[PDB]
Amino acid sequence: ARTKQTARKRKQLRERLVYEVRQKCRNIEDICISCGSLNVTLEHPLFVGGMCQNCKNCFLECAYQYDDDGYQSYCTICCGGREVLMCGNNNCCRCFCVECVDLLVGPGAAQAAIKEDPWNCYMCGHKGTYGLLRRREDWPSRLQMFFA
Ligand SMILES: [Zn+2]
Ligand SMILES: [Zn+2]
Ligand SMILES: [Zn+2]
Repeated sequence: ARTKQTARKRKQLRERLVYEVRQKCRNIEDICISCGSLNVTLEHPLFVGGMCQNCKNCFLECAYQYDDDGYQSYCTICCGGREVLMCGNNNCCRCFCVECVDLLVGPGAAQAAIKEDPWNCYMCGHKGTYGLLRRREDWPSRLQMFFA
């Protein structure tokens, strides 16, 4: 995977909650997979998990933020990130930051993606499930509803 630093524009909590999900003491549907808030008011449209209103608002904005490389400015999951992996295919243009990858796919996963070439992101890959990341069967209709 190609990487970039994001254009300049919580962790403790996300980290603890992901541990609890992995340990089967919390459901991923009951946390905001983007920031870790427990004030879940909707379902994340791409991946199994919850989303808070504030994150929904960021997602709506970030969807339209692209860099001059033709790729999305920010992480698909958390709408931020410092360093992001870029999907190897051109109809995609998505990015995933190393924090969410190591956190949700697993420790080592980012570095493994960085050294996989060509690399297809978690939205493009045929398997659909990577660690805690579980792509929705119906993300296109969810995504459409989400933006309408
Ligand atoms: Zn959130
Ligand atoms: Zn992220
Ligand atoms: Zn992709």
